Amino acid sequence: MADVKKQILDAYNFRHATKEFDPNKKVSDSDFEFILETGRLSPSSLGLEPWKFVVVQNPEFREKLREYTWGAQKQLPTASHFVLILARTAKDIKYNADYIKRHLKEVKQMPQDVSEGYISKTEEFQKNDLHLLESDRTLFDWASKQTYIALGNMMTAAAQIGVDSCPIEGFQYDHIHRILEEEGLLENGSFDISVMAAFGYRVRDPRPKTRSAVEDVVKWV
Amino acid sequence: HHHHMADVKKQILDAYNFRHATKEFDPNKKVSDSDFEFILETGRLSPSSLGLEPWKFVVVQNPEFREKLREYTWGAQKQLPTASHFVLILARTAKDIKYNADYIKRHLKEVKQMPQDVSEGYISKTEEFQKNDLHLLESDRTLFDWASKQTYIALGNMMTAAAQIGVDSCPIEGFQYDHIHRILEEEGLLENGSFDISVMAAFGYRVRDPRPKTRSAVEDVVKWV
Ligand SMILES: Cc1cc2nc3c(=O)[nH]c(=O)nc-3n(C[C@H](O)[C@H](O)[C@H](O)COP(=O)(O)O)c2cc1C
Ligand SMILES: Cc1cc2nc3c(=O)[nH]c(=O)nc-3n(C[C@H](O)[C@H](O)[C@H](O)COP(=O)(O)O)c2cc1C
Ligand SMILES: [Cl-]
Ligand SMILES: [Mg+2]
Ligand SMILES: [Mg+2]
Repeated sequence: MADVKKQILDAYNFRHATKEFDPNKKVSDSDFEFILETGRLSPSSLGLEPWKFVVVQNPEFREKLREYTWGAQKQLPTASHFVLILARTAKDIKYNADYIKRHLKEVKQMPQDVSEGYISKTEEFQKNDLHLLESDRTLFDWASKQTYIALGNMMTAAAQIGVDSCPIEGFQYDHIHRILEEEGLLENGSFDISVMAAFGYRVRDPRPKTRSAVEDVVKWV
Repeated sequence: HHHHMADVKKQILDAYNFRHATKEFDPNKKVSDSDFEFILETGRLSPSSLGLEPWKFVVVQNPEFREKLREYTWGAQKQLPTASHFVLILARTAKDIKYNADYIKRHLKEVKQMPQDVSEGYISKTEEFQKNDLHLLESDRTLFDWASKQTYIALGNMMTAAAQIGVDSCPIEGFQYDHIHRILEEEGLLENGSFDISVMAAFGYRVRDPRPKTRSAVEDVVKWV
């Protein structure tokens, strides 16, 4: 698979945490729809797809976010596209929530017979397997983990088509939460902010990428 | 160059459609050593918050150890025995990824090559980030789950990369934490409390094709502002 592998690893080395984008270079509609598709097609635990990708293009709303997003001071103004990745809350992804039943039926096409058992399994899984019901936050964080699959996928896919990105956690939750809630974007408590991601074209190449040695992050048994 | 661009997108989306949660692999078909090294590299090269790389990829090839895990991994009953390669993705614990931990200092100095003024500032930023920005110090588990989120980036990447080279996978959360934790602890895999289990992933070759993939319509998971 030598050619494919090289192309992919070149994209992994292309992708970096871009701090500033070219404000005059926009990702095409087609390319951005492809990036979003890699998010949409991502896998998720129990197939629940507990995410929403909010594409904030409005400059004024970006600036509202920027006040409380220390990690995106240049990324927010300059990005071609800027995404808030939301995750479902306990309201919607506790085992007995209506969202789960509707998703399994309407999206996953899971028969009613089958979903009864699947939701019973989900219940035991959340309570006793992974202890996800420890708190409402524990359960949100579980949903949020699924969103990080989508995050990783979207950034990598972007890089493979020559589009830079930057994942962003550097924000003040309390303030971002309020802003999104008041804007309506959390859908009556269905969602909360998980992670942000900018997309666009770099202005300068970065310094060489650094990572742990393979022997320090891989072990064979 | 436009056709090539379009073909890159097509081939990637084909891989996204190829990848599925494979329930059973072919026990007679192994991923090559070279192919699996590539898959691991996509994990290693993944980004992480604060660059901390708070993961370990444990490749469990030993069939007896797989079987020990199987007892307590309801979500991998056929995947454990049949997979070509099986990975336990571990995440760093509070011991190592709280702002004031030695792991962070060493990582910033030796991997990230920061001079001390820069790492001191970075660690100060990390402290405020954990305490007050994202409230990660609510509990040891809050902090662990933050490290675990980073590992899900690597999980996603590895599975997608595998699919791009025709290798099936299955992500796995369906396990009893208490028992898996003990099994890995007793084997020495958690490195004296440095790590805990985050998520599992199997790799190999399918034995049958899945049913069509289902996902939410794009208009229901994307909103423009
Ligand atoms: C983090 C995670 C954990 C999962 N755990 C299991 C599991 O234990 N066993 C399993 O068979 N499938 C597992 N799944 C697979 C999901 O059910 C599957 O990804 C989802 O329904 C979407 O289907 P697809 O991956 O075939 O596209 C898991 C998925 C993810 C992302
Ligand atoms: C979830 C996540 C959150 C991050 N938050 C920020 C951020 O707020 N601002 C920033 O400039 N970089 C941010 N980073 C980028 C990391 O510092 C960077 O990914 C890491 O040092 C590895 O470098 P690379 O991505 O350039 O390969 C974040 C990374 C991840 C994965
Ligand atoms: Cl366009
Ligand atoms: Mg246009
Ligand atoms: Mg062609």
